[PDB]
Amino acid sequence: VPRGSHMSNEAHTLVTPEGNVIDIQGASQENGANAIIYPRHGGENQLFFIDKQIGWIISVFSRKALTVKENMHDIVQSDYCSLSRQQWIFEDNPDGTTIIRCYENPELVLSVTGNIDKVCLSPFTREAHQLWRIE
Amino acid sequence: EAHTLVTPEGNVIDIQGASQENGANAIIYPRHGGENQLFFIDKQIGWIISVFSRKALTVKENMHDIVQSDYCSLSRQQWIFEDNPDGTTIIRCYENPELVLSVTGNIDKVCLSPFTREAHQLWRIE
Ligand SMILES: C[C@@H]1O[C@H](O)[C@H](O)[C@H](O)[C@H]1O
Ligand SMILES: C[C@@H]1O[C@H](O)[C@H](O)[C@H](O)[C@H]1O
Repeated sequence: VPRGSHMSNEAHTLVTPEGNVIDIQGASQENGANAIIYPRHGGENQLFFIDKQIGWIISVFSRKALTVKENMHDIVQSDYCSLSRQQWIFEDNPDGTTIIRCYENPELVLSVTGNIDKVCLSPFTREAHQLWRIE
Repeated sequence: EAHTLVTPEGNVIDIQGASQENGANAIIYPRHGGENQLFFIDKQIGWIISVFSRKALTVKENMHDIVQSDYCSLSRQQWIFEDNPDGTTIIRCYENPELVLSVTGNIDKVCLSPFTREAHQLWRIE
């Protein structure tokens, strides 16, 4: 309906340069489940809502937020709690890629531990997997 | 997926002054559909989030006053939606579900009160 509201309804994928996607491991609905890289398969555990009014990234399947652990390296899903470790700056590049920076320390950006391995937070060095495609 | 929370008279929960601040009151107001009258409700989590402010409907520690505040996964920001067959809903505070979204008067403030099946305790989520 019944209303006009300013908020994205689109489910997104977060895509690597090889075409793989951020995926919540095991299609888990639990706190602490790892974010990993996986080939795209249509499943809801690879889809995320992104709200650029506040900067959250929420799993469509679990409704939990992409979160950097307190260690400032590991990326999991966890209940949204308005934490700086759950809020992201989307730096949009002219080529259509995006640097996804941690609000708590924006020098630390969404990265991978390997091409088809885990998602992590790492210092920005313009490494290829720090340049995401939000589809 | 934005909703209004509607009273029997057709008025709605409204964040006072269209405020974006922590602690702003939830009040009853004639329906205009501005974003301070619209709320995201997610029944996987149990939150009620203002579209305009992106802050959660929150019971204060006094267990009576209703405000908005940053969502911090508090039991005082989580809600049970008890759905009746005629399309009304009792919105109960997770921290103490005997206490439910209510009003201090027909077009006055939103509060938490013991459930007595008062007409303003039976919301229509539209
Ligand atoms: C069950 C399977 O688990 C994998 O770890 C990955 O999360 C996949 O997307 C999921 O379908
Ligand atoms: C400015 C005005 O303030 C009122 O208290 C109410 O919140 C209305 O919705 C808003 O439009």
